[PDB]
Amino acid sequence: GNKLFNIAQRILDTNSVLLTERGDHIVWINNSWKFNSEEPLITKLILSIRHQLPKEYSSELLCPRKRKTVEANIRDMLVDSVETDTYPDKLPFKNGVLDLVDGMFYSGDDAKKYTCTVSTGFKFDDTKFVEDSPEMEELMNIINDIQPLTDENKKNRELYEKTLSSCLCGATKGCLTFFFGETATGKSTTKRLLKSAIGDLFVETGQTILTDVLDKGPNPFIANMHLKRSVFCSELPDFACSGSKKIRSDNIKKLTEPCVIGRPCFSNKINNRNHATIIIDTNYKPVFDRIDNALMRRIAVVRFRTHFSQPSGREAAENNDAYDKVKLLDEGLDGKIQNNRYRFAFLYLLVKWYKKYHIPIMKLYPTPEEIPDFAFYLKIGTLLVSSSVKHIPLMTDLSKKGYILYDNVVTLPLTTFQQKISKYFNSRLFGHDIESFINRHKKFADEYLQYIFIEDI
Amino acid sequence: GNKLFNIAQRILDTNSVLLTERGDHIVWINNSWKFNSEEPLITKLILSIRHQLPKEYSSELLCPRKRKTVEANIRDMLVDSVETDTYPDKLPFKNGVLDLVDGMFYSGDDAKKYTCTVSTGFKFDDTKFVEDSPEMEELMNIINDIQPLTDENKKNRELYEKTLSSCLCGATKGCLTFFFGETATGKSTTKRLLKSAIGDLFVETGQTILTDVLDKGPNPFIANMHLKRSVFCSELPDFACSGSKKIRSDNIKKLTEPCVIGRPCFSNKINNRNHATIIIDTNYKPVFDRIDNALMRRIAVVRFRTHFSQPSGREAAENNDAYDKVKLLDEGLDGKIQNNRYRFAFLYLLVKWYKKYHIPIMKLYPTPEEIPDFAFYLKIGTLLVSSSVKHIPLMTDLSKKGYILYDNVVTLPLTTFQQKISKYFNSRLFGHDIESFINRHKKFADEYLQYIFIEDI
Amino acid sequence: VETGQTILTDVLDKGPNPFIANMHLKRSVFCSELPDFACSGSKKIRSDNIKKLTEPCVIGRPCFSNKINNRNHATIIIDTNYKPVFDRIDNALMRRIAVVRFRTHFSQPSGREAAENNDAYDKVKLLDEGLDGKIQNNRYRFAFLYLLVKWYKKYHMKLYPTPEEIPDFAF
DNA sequence: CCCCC
Ligand SMILES: Nc1ncnc2c1ncn2[C@@H]1O[C@H](COP(=O)(O)OP(=O)(O)NP(=O)(O)O)[C@@H](O)[C@H]1O
Ligand SMILES: Nc1ncnc2c1ncn2[C@@H]1O[C@H](COP(=O)(O)OP(=O)(O)NP(=O)(O)O)[C@@H](O)[C@H]1O
Ligand SMILES: [Mg+2]
Ligand SMILES: [Mg+2]
Repeated sequence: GNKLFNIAQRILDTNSVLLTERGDHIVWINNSWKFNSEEPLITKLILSIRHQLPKEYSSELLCPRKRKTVEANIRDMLVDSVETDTYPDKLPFKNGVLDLVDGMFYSGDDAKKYTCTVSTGFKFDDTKFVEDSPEMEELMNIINDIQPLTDENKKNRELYEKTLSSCLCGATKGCLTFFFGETATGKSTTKRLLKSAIGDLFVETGQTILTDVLDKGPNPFIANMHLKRSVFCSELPDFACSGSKKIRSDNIKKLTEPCVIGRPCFSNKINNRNHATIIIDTNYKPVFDRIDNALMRRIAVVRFRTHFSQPSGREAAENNDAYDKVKLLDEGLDGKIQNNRYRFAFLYLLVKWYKKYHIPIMKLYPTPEEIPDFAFYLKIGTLLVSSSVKHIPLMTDLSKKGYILYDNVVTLPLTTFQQKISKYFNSRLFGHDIESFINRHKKFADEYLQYIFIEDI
Repeated sequence: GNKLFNIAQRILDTNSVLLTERGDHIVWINNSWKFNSEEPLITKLILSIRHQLPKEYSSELLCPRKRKTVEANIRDMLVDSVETDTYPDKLPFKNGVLDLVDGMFYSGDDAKKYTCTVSTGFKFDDTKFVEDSPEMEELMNIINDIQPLTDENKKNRELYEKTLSSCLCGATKGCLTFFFGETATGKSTTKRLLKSAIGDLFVETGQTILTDVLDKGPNPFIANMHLKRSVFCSELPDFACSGSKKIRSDNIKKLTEPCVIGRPCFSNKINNRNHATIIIDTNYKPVFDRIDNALMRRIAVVRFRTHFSQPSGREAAENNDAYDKVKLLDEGLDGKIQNNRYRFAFLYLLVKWYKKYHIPIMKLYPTPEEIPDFAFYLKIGTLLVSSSVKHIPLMTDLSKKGYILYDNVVTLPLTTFQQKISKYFNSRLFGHDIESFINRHKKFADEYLQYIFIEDI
Repeated sequence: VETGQTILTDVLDKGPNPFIANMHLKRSVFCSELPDFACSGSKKIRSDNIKKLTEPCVIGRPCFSNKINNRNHATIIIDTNYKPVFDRIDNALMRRIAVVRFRTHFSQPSGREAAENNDAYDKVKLLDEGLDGKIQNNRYRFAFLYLLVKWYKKYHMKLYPTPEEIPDFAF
């Protein structure tokens, strides 16, 4: 009774082909879920699975025509969709899934339950996923060189560890991180170590995702981040020189959301799932077009302060205040990392840090005090208090301080506000910021401002 | 004779395949109407419906080639189009349709009468659609935190509810709503809750639909809005720092019409039905290039004024006038909502609000007062009116007031008009607006304005 | 179909524009709610578009199309309250214009006395509220069609210029 | 379609 339909029915009963909500067909081959939009892999699954069927059914699947017929039947059978990539604490490899909470490695049907449609791209080797090894010792020395274990670097080192370990989580993070340092401090070394450790879950993009409009037309540079767990942007075009495009704060806000809008070439899929830790490597501090409390909530900075130099340039490097430590450059490290020598040692370190910093919830917090741009605003937040009903009685002496009440609200005229605020910031140094604050928060009635200096109280 | 033609005739008689006005082919599979432009579903329907046909006819449908022949017959037989999505009070699910007027869930042929070709994408559960539940108390607490039940917030809160309930109606709305507030006020929480509640009827788009030419070319960002009952745009590139493209009033007007123009890749359907409540998440009020009563009549604003902060930054949050209340941030809420914990509780709340605000006709009303960009024009309503032929005798005092009789109609000079305007408002903060108004109302005979102030009478 | 005032102040070729393209075989077009020209500082009425739009063909790219020529059958009527002052006055606009005069006043009883004294309004009547309700019912559909057919038969055909009807065409 | 413009 239509042998080929029966074969398709059995293959469907195995649950090895699924239809996803984006319209892709994912197949379970070699202990991983795979898909290829440009070329479906269903006939590959049919050929591979021919060994699990009766003897008479297997001999039909050696003809490509019959495999195509079975594929047509399977495509007509799949009507409903499924959801994929819903477990944030599972690390998919090419031959199984690693449980980050437990540490157990699963294969076969154990790994199949988590419909992880992405993977590192390499096989998990449990012989190399060990704590004691010469590779581990070399990597420990390298890491302690890049981020020393001193008391002045404790917070910075902890933030470094937490940011690197968050690249294993399949969830949406609320902060973008800047690896900030001078030249030859180990930022690219860390980037390449992470890329080696996490394989295909890592991606590099261009700066257009920070300075251009994401929707526009086709944009693979934003559609390629779909389901990635780490996104790297490098070589910030510093903006001290005139004409440089600033970073769009709305781009930051859009990149911090669970879904990002953008499509590739020849595609109608306009929304991409955002699971990525976004890191920007820079020698210069960022400059944004507009500054507000929404942006100051999504920025963290890690600093690199160890210089690796040739013997000729060491002495001068010792007289630079951008460095706290000067070491000798090792010319064989780049090739060693390019060969994936520290892949599993760094993976073990990342898993250990994930355990360490995953008190029930792992959350990335901002560091607004590390950005000079924000400085002014922070200082303002420590100087002024919004006028409230509790300040009405204080008017008794507020008049002696220059305060004039109006509509039951304490206010200070523009001239008085300028006189009082010139005592905290240099007019030339903080001209644009002070003017912007005045314009943004100035009232009218002759201009008024609803703020009281904490010192007067 | 011609068994396959007879099978196609029977399938056509079942009424499970229809041709829409745009030319879509909609099929009825698994208790829902479905269409996939770039992936026809007629052969899936043939395979699924083979069971209703006689015994001899069903065995022929196991061959993909025979199914393709039957599909060719069926689509040659379909000459007349039908009307779809004409009931705005039916909510379609993956297994039936819910009546919003009464609250009865239909399945099978009962749901088939309403040709609802879109659905939430998930199955309606009767057990979880309950008024009392542990999740309902948490949802009520969250919603009350975001929009407190206080007199000062009464009216605003209602608008909130109304807008949210309007996401259930399958009709065209005449307003665009702006969710306005400072950072960490619950706007994105509300958006995620609504997305969870209404599934696939919710869509997210880019800001291009607000600041670009809708015609252009193949536009998936507009083609994806077809038959959607909720469209969200986020992160307006505000204009505090001037230099960004403004919102086009032409797009605002095109987005309130029953039909929109936009076509996907590899498809020819430039016509999309507009059922969507359009909501914009912003930290800054909008600014448009042109202001006119046509644009001023389709804008509404909802305020968010509750701050959720960590204990470290709470005290400062208590001295900001942008917040009426400060709460404690919960780090588990995001993951709870992302896992669809409050899907059915929020659906029940939305249905209750729909019943409450759907007295015979539900309508969305603009709130032009909130927008400051519209402020000056509004003052013109109380500033001056257009003189009629009834202001002849008044000129007896008009000469005393400054106006000079001319053409038997009250009129004012340019300098006199400027002097009179100076009384209502100061040109220091509105001088450019005064100049624009003078140019707009300029009349030349040596230019005079035939406008009468209300106070003048 | 009705058209706005954008066409009278914008170029045709430009980029993606559906308004001009949808004119294909469309049998009428009215520019309504005109941007009164008395507003100094606003762009004046362009005459190049007036001359071009009357051509037997229409040049312009329909959205998501690849043809820049379309049939032009629409009858062009521009309805406004203010006099037209062309941006540039030449022989083309002088010989390619006309004017229709309306002097019927629909005024409410409250404002009838004030409205009647207006010189512009010659006959003043009481506004009929239900007429709009009768318009949407399409009750005057066949009657209007019959009247239009009668007028077309009686008048048949062309449109003569009215240089005197426009003040700016005086000098 | 994208590119191109
Ligand atoms: N212990 C060490 N750890 C890391 N890198 C080391 C170490 N010893 C030597 N190096 C090398 O010193 C150089 C450090 O610069 P590298 O990390 O490549 O770039 P960067 O300083 O991050 N970026 P840039 O400023 O643009 O040059 C590389 O050649 C490293 O391989
Ligand atoms: N009761 C509560 N109601 C709403 N959000 C809450 C509540 N308790 C904690 N939160 C959290 O507080 C945070 C507020 O952020 P969010 O909901 O995105 O606000 P927002 O106003 O959209 N922020 P922003 O884009 O910066 O202006 C989120 O982590 C919420 O989950
Ligand atoms: Mg480098
Ligand atoms: Mg938000």
